[PDB]
Amino acid sequence: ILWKKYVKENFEMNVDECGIEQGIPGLGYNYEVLKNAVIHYVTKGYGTFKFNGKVYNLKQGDIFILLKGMQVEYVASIDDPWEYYWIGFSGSNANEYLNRTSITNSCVANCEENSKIPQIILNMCEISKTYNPSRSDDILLLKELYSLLYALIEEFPKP
Amino acid sequence: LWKKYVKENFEMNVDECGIEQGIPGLGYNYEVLKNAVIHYVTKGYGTFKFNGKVYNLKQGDIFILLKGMQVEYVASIDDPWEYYWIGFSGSNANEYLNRTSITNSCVANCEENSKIPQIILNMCEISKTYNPSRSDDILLLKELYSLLYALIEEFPKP
Ligand SMILES: OC[C@H]1O[C@@H](O[C@H]2[C@H](O)[C@@H](O)[C@H](O)O[C@@H]2CO)[C@H](O)[C@@H](O)[C@H]1O
Ligand SMILES: OC[C@H]1O[C@@H](O[C@H]2[C@H](O)[C@@H](O)[C@H](O)O[C@@H]2CO)[C@H](O)[C@@H](O)[C@H]1O
Repeated sequence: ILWKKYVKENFEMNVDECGIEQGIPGLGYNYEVLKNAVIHYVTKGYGTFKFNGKVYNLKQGDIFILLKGMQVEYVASIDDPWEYYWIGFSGSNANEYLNRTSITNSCVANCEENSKIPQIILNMCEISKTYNPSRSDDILLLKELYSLLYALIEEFPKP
Repeated sequence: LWKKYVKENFEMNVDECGIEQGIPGLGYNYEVLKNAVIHYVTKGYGTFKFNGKVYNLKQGDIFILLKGMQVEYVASIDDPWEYYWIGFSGSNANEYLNRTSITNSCVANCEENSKIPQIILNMCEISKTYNPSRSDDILLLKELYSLLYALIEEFPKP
């Protein structure tokens, strides 16, 4: 329904792509990640995420993150296929900030009831649907990416 | 408050945040060396002089200093201004400044429902207890993107 790809115009902090996908029962993806980092938020239904010999059964409110070099498989459930929203991002600041959160350890997490993460990801995907750089949507998306990385660090801090 | 930060970023950078209560009849007369410095007048009165114009500024006014400007700004004798300032730099910062009309005269008034005052005050508050181990660096960049967005929204080019 949405897969907006942006230019790699920034090297410190960059929004690479925003997407929304309703899974087809029993179908998904099996590949080595090429993109820098892609955070997925499960909005509905059920799917599986497999990485490094572990198989996670994910549901509404779960996050999984893809990082360059990871061999992953993620597949919608046969009975009740997931919908997910994703933010792909890159840059030297982005990668330093990712090292301040525990989520990059296992690459899976659950959003707490009062999490700020869902609203930010949904808002970035909404902006991306009618992206207009002449209306400074580029500034708004970078503001939201900084808010997202701040929220990940606040909710999933390193020891 | 006068917190100076490293020039650690080149696309978008918070250079400094400050708060100054002016001394009656005193101020500054110099060629600006910093990239860009937005000042917000929180109290009182002062004068800003640039390119042969003399502005009488008051609470709610903004003035912006840009590299190369020869400026004089002086607190009023009767009720000296307090001002808050955000110094910033970077290739993104300078592109975004070209999307606003405020860089034409370098003076403006914040309208009643403006988001600018709350952002500038919040950045100066964060800067007072700046702790990078608690990711205050990310928070200040988030607020700088919010500030430049607000300037474009409230002071658009025609
Ligand atoms: O990037 C999130 C996005 O990934 C898609 O999978 C793509 C991937 O983006 C691409 O770099 C790789 O070369 O091929 C994959 C397709 O096998 C997913 O299709 C999409 O649902 C999102 O998860
Ligand atoms: O940068 C805003 C800040 O400027 C101070 O003035 C300094 C200026 O920053 C510095 O670049 C220059 O070399 O010396 C000036 C003092 O003469 C102001 O003092 C301060 O109130 C702010 O306006």
